[PDB]
Amino acid sequence: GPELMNINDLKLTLSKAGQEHLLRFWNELEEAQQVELYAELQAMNFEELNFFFQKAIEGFAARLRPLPPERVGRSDPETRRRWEEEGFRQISLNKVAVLLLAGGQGTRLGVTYPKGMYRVGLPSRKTLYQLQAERIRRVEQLAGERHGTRCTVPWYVMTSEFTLGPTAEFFREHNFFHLDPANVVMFEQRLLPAVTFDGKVILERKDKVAMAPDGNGGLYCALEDHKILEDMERRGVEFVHVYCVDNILVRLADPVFIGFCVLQGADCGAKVVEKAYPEEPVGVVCQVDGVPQVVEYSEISPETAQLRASDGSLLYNAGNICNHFFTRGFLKAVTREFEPLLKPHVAVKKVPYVDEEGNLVKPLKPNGIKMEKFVFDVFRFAKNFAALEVLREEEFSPLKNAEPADRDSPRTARQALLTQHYRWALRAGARFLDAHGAWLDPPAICEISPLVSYSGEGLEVYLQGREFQSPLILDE
Repeated sequence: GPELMNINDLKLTLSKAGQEHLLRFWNELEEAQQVELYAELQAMNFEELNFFFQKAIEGFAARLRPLPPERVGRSDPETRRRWEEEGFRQISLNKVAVLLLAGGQGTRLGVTYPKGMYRVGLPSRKTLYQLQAERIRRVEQLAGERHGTRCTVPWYVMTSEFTLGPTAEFFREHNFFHLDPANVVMFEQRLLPAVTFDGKVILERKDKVAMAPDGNGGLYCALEDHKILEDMERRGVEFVHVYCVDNILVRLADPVFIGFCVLQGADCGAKVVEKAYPEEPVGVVCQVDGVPQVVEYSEISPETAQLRASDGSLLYNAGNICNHFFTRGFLKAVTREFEPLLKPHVAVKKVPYVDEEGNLVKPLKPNGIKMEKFVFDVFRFAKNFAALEVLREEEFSPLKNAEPADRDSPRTARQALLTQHYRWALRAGARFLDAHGAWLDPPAICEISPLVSYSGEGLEVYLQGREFQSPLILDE
């Protein structure tokens, strides 16, 4: 079909919304460039936009106490046994799903293809998407044989426009990492325009609104916009482990995490790790106004993160690692009764823009903002919030920067995982060898397919009592 467009109605609307400015390149551009921008403007809603913006502006603190012992858990193979067990019992029954947050958090990755496809340089030459899928295959097998019939954890993948196409094509040509594509469900959140300090949407060039996804907290309208909580209701999925696409060490569908959050009776739970240093970029979990939720370190006043506890630990040592537990009942609650209440958070950015004659200049002081909704906002509404302190070195190593120079980089994503599996091999009966025998970047390269092991387990059969010369690669 052709290409119909009422531009009188457009200017009208835009004059009302006060955004006439978005049309000043219009008679400086060609018909294809012109059809694009229309559909895009037409897409938006400027009264709800001017609304979230207001909501944003209106979003500007001694009521904080740390988290107690009460809502915080932390190796006693008498209860870890339970959690690992009771968790596992849920997987086997199919009341566990995952949910991948692969939408476009941060930019400083190879600005082309989605984060989850990034090749950290593993000996397996594997991308993060892979490691995630194989982890789910491994968490399945472990619960199926521990219980005696096959099972599944479906894989809701939340994407945006910026990532959907590529990732779906990566899954495609990769034969869905051997996962029955019935149980991997890509979907899509909305995008929000960047706006100036005045409220005016920005053109990132002659024909394009400066778009970017609306926060991973935009999960909730995605589930609302895609009947997802029904699809979970229609499989029996009662618990969903939400997680961020960038963690190379994620315990996808962590039985200890589920089992824990259940014995706790909590409707909604989260993983945390000791904040490394006071300025570390991790939101902290603690009660403001007596109610436990998360504040991102950037909203945390600086000189408070240095307060220490009576033993000398950080008073606000509990950084959230974007790894949460949600009962499908709590999801319904917030989609059908709380998303209105989620603040869109202002992030003051340098939005490359297109001037008044068109230079496409970028920065010269931050010039606009990106409103986002954060997934952990929904904690404020929790009815019984749980939280698990988890070992950083075992399950939190984010890929944020593209530069191996920097921390949180392929180099550190790499080394973290390679180091981890090295320790599994140690604890599992295996000693390593130099170029001249002996024993003791880690001393020895070793990577272990999640297929073969998920937390370090089931390795004795392969490794115990045997010596190996670097590297040792384990897959089937």
